[PDB]
Amino acid sequence: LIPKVSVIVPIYNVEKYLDQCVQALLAQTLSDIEIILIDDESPDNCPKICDDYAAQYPNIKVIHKKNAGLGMACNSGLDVATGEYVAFCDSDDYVDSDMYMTMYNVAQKYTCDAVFTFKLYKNKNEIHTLLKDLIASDPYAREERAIQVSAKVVLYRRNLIEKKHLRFVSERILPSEDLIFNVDVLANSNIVCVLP
Amino acid sequence: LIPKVSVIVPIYNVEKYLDQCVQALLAQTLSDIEIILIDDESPDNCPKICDDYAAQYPNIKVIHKKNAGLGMACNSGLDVATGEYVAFCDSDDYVDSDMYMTMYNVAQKYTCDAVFTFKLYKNKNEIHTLLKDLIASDPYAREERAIQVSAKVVLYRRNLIEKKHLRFVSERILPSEDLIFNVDVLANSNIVCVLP
Repeated sequence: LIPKVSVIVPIYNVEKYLDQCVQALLAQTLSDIEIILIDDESPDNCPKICDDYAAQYPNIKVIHKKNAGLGMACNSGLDVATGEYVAFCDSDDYVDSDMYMTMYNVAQKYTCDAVFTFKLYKNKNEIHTLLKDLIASDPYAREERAIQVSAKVVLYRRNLIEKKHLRFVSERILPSEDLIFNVDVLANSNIVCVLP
Repeated sequence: LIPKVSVIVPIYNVEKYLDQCVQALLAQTLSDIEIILIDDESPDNCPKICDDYAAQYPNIKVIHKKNAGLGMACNSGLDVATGEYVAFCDSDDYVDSDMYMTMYNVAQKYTCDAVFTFKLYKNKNEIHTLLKDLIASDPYAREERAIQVSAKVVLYRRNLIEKKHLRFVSERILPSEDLIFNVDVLANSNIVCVLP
């Protein structure tokens, strides 16, 4: 009925990586995956490659936009996403087929609001403490947290994002847009897990 | 004898803008400026442009490096800077003739550890209050604070950076590298001011 995970892929001049990427998402072990391709006015052949996929498969949604950046692209993806969970995958990244299964199962077991990249944070208080490292004096602890919090592979409970109206800030305004979005999620969550 | 301000210029494929950039730096009203050109193994003719400038002016230092990125390039500049204050200048920016004078004076008057982008944060406690918005619930306050903290032009009290050996993380490892470095500085400062 409702997709288990919506995977949004922001696309811009990656025609040499796209196929392997979408094909890795199509090979996932987890069922009911909704794949969303956002063509941010890609100069190469990605626009047709997206149509080809949307035509050859039933779980692939596509949107062709006038160029506006990856952050805004991910947002368009979120607007059409319908899965219980949502995630972002870079064009130049072909993921391991057991990946989403692993993250989904974990998130379902502990009712997570987000699963990063073993530690479980049961309340916003424990999460808050995790975030304090970003603004305390110690550089290394801040570097460590920023790195962790900026992990590329993250699974978010979609309704937390919608309820909180969380969206990416354009990278053209904030180059650290991905980190900020992740903090938006963490500072507004209750339960969070971090995988090895 | 020691320079007032050290301007670090990370260089890569900017042959067409380098002259105007260095010249804008030479035309500054401030008297003791140390210009540090970090040739990040540029493919064009920037390496020779760099040698020609160091050979013509004694206050211009050049470092020919193996490619490693902008963050690492800034670190290389910090490794050799000697000015009382330091700043980073994008190769494609042609700066106003009195920009550094103005920030130097401002810095000297309130004994700032950093001058951004009128506000004056007198102590750690005030600066910390500022950093709190980056991790609190409200997405808007975090966005705005992150935007100002990510101001492109900032004058840093060099001794602060050296005493805490603050350094940039590679953009290749952490995209938010610029924001993180300014947070390192802020979280370790007494007195910080923002220019309107």
